[PDB]
Amino acid sequence: KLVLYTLHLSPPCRAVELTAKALGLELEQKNINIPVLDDDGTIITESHAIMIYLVTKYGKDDTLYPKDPVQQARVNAALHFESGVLFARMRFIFERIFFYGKSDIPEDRVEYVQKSYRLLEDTLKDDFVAGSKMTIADFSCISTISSIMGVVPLEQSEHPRIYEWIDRLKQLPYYEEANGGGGTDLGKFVLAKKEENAK
Amino acid sequence: KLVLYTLHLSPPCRAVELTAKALGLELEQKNITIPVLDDDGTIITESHAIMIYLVTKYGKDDTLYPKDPVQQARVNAALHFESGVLFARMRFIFERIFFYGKSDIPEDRVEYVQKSYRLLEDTLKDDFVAGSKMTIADFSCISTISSIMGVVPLEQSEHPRIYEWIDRLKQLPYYEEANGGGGTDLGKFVLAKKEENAKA
Repeated sequence: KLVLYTLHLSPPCRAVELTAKALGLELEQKNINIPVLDDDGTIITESHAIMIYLVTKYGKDDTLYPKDPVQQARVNAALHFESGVLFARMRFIFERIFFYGKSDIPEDRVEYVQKSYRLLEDTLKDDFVAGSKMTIADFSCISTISSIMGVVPLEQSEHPRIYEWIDRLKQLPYYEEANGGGGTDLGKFVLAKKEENAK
Repeated sequence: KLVLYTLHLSPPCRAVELTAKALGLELEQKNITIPVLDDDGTIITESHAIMIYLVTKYGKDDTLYPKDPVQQARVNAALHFESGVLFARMRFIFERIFFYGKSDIPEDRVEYVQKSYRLLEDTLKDDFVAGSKMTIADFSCISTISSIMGVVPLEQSEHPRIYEWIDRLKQLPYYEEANGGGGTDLGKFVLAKKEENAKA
């Protein structure tokens, strides 16, 4: 069976949890002593690689990660947008607060994230980030957005496509448990730590 | 035929060129979010997705991108290492110099890049980034490293594995044309731009 070494506050861990639930898989989650998957002794690391692996090994169809090279290319592109832009820019803010005891968020880092929101809005021409169907790229993207939006405000009037997209994902029965709670809490924890650092 | 809208200075563009050369493919490059591949009407975008697409369509074996889910997972992880860590941290530095007229590189961004160097050194337990065999993840990582190492010094004594891996890649007949020249020139262009910015 599938063991996940994980922290629920962690966005890439939640991206995997979302994936495991969409595949109908049960995850035994373990705290560290991320994410790291133990599939029967075989160790898989890095959230995107894990998600691809899980769909490849355990998907009964390929809707979450297509076999067709062209369709698959669009999901792959979206996965790298998440790692290269969405996650990278959030981490640029969070790390300074979490590990280096800083209390300020530099203005240009807020702006870098605000720009990533506009890029995301632009990609949401269809209902989901890689096209008309929901894929693991949506899981990767929402695990990050649901965390950072509690820190760098994501304006409803300026991002209608993103809120519709979030509302779609919130219609998944497993959304709140696999992702929503943890992402909301990660935002609150960043804000609490930011304030604590200044004391 | 394969058409690539591209800029040779761009790391993700060079990662694709290395891939095309390794597959024995010819590319028609057009000067322009890049690169964009036009494969007989089929439009693929984003370098990692292009690379996987090309190996999938035109690969004669699965060396560059394995069919084995576990091995493929190692390559996938290294690809996202390149996108989320190496490239992103390079961009945090270059954008400031290119678009905002800055001449300094903040100390924390330098260390951020040097930390990515340590992580890469750590992953090179075998000869290549995803193991003992060369893959498109090597092409992705080297396209970025060959550019940033000209700006944020990568010390030999502290990164022997990186210098060994680089020397291995330099043994590829197509390395210098597809990547080496453009990565070195991007680095020099960054330094030149940085100096110019400080001059009133």
